Amino acid sequence: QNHTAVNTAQAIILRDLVDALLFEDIAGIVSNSEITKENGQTLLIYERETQQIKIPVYFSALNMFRYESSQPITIEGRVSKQPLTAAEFWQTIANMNCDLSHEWEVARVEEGLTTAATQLAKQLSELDLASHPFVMSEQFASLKDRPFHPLAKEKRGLREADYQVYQAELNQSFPLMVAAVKKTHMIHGDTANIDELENLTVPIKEQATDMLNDQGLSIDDYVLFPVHPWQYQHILPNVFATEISEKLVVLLPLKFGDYLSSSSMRSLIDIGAPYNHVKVPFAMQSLGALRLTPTRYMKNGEQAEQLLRQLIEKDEALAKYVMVCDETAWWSYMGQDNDIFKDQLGHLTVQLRKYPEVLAKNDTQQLVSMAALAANDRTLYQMICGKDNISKNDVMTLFEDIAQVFLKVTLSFMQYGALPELHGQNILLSFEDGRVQKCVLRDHDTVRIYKPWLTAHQLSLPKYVVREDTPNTLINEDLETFFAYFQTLAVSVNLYAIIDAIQDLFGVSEHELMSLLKQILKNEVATISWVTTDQLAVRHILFDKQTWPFKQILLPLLYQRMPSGLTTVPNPMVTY
Ligand SMILES: Nc1ncnc2c1ncn2[C@@H]1O[C@H](COP(=O)(O)O)[C@@H](O)[C@H]1O
Repeated sequence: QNHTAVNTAQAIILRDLVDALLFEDIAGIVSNSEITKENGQTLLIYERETQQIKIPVYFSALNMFRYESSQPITIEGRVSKQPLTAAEFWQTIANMNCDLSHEWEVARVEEGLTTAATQLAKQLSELDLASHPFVMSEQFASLKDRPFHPLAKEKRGLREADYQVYQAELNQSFPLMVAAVKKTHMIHGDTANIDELENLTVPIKEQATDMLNDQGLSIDDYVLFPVHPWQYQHILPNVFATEISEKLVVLLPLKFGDYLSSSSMRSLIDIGAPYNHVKVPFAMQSLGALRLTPTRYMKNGEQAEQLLRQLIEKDEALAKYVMVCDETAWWSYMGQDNDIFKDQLGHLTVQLRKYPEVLAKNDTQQLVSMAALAANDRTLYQMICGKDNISKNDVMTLFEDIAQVFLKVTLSFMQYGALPELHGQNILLSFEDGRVQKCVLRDHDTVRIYKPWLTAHQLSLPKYVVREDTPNTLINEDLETFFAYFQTLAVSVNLYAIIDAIQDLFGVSEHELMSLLKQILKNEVATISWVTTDQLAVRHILFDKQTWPFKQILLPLLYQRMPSGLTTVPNPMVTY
């Protein structure tokens, strides 16, 4: 057992837990503590019931307190000289708030923190970096996962053997499996060519044909769907119990191909075609939510991808930098009722993601997800810069370049009333000679829209399949809500996680990196032709307003038996 990897992994889950508690002010850890200073070190004194915690803190570039992770936390009465685990600190906080703990899921958060530390230790210990740079960058994005989130590495439903095979970090390949779906009971994308799906499963077509013939069924009546081996074993026999009885779905115990997981365990990589990914259902619980893409989201992603391509034609900045993944080739089960809203449909789908050909025929450019750059590891920075000897001025110049192209592209989209979900996992940067050449968008199912701006530019609204006269996350009814998903995902999570990584790796101040980010944002907002009636509101929300919205990730996990939530935190752009 690698004891260095266990201690390193335990310290990462503790740091993410304490920071996540401080950002959301869980049990008044900030608001009901006193700021003091013992021997040049700022401390939160959290006193409650009869216990006391001393947290070493520093005022971060988000204008909130963060855990000074170099210094140890002091719990009054704890005589143990060993490092604090995240599970122990959580248990201490829960026992200090007996009134609150009642209505929280204390038991499984404690278990999830233990799992997160165990599985991350495994992945640090047995990290096997792939030879292909894009596959390798996806391993680092998977290793880091959702930043400032202590339960990110917990994958509920996965047994210990499932972690070993499906986690991208360990570099183990696995086959796909087959389910015959009757042609009468399925739909597909408007421009989805069946030839491409047939090409996927063609090696086992003859074996599948024989298996159906030993059952009184004909392959001419069915379409062969790839199924994830976990989805195949644990989910499909139950969710399609009646459909399997009626011979509408047939689970063929076939195995074909050789697939690695990406940053997502749903989007799979064939090493023979590493820019042609296969997305399949994997009904497990990541970040407290059941990882399930409903069939209507793929129909929405088709309408969204269509809008994104119109803005790339229209805008000068988007034409230069932005490319998008083709996700139009998708197939899904469809019950005889023709109710696309049914949750069942999401468990039996297949979606082909074609990355731009320009990249796949360029072996010199390195495709790196912005999630991968948040990983506390030199590998990707040394590859991009082209040297081990990375100076302070090198990485600052590199961050300025990433922040300039990202914030220009993001705000250039937003002026028209369109906002892709731009956390680190959905956007990739094409690096060449240490500079950002291109941005590559993927997962287009959550492109948010502001109708008044789309109407002002005379753009057709995406024909989103949504519940009739009911509010949803896709259509934002005011500018505060529209800019919230930029302020949270793009700046406070994505860009700040890259700042957090660069500080850990190269010792550059996060304050100097935030000043660099702040100035780029001011330059972009000033030079974009906003709808003139709303220009003052854009400036107010970002720069002048005393609060920013913050996406809640811990408090939902305490409430779930998955609630959505924004709360107010201080404006990082404000100096006060
Ligand atoms: N904001 C985020 N930043 C980084 N990684 C994320 C973020 N949100 C989700 N992810 C990860 O990326 C994956 C998203 O793809 P999927 O799980 O297939 O829906 C999940 O497995 C998450 O662990």
